[PDB]
Amino acid sequence: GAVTVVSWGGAYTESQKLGYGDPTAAKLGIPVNWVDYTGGLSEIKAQKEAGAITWDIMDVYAKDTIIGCDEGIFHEFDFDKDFLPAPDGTPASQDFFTSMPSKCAVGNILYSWNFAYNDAKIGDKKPKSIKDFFNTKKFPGKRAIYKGAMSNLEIALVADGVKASGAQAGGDLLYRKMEGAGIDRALAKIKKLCTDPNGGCVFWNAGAQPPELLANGEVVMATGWNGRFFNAQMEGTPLVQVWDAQILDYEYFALVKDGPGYADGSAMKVLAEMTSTEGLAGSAKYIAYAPWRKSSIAIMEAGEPWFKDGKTNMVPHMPTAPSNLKSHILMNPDYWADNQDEINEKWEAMKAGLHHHHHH
Ligand SMILES: C[SH](C)CCC(=O)O
Repeated sequence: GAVTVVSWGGAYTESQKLGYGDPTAAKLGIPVNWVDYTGGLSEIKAQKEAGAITWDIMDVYAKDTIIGCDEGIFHEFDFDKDFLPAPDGTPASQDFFTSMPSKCAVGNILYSWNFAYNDAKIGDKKPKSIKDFFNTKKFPGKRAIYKGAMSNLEIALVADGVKASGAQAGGDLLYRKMEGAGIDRALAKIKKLCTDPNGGCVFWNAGAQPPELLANGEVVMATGWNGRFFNAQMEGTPLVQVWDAQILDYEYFALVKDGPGYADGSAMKVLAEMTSTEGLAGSAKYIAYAPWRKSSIAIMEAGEPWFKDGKTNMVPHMPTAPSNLKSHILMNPDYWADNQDEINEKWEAMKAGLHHHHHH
């Protein structure tokens, strides 16, 4: 019987299919099929409440591993029994480079939220910083920003000169500066960008939209996920990524309880093979996202140039390359799991106000 995996489409799903989905299906004799979504838990909640679950494995935001565990949607793993050791025998829990954010999480890759411009369209002046993203005088034009408050409030505060720490024990220090007053400042900063006659905002929802909007000249700068920009660059689109105030984030799979392949163990077998050392390394032959396992990272590094063409080195394109980390923010998933409802109410009220005061 087939196992249904849910992921984010475009270049990301392709990297998973080619790197580890199709190999897993062929090895195990369990078909592995892919469904596109755009994140969150609303679809799976609707399926579960209807008693009609068709999804088996979900590629999920870090915050959704926490929420989906707490809501009883996802299976709590017994990590070193359920996931495979590294080839040298290292248990999975010691091979994955840090701890899981929830008992329902297993890592796949790390990705960055950053931004890009089209070098052929932007003009002679070139954006270089997150402050430039907000600078409508030096760089007039529309911006594309993510549909949700998450990631936007962080970059708005850093563009306002509030300091992030990047990764350290206890998470990024930025989040302690995102109480009520900091949230209000971040909302005001975004509202200012989107209301400026020399700015304005397109809200993107799907990962393919930021590179497409830049390729077509619909915005002058767009936030997005670095692997989507990387894919467009490798296809010949003259985008340039800016890594100042990039947000380093961690992605996961979760196993849907009561999905079609849950009781018979088929979904778990697929998941263990997809998240193997070889599988996670294989995905990085296709897209610039870093494997979660130390063993997989070591394979990629030893095998450079690791890209599918046998000539492009992948390490300099990774979210974790030191050159790309110089001013990063580390995403805090507990913050968003805990506070997204309260924040989203204020965020959506801000977005509704953009329309209500908009004159055709
Ligand atoms: C899995 S999405 C949250 C980020 C990576 C991508 O889709 O390119």
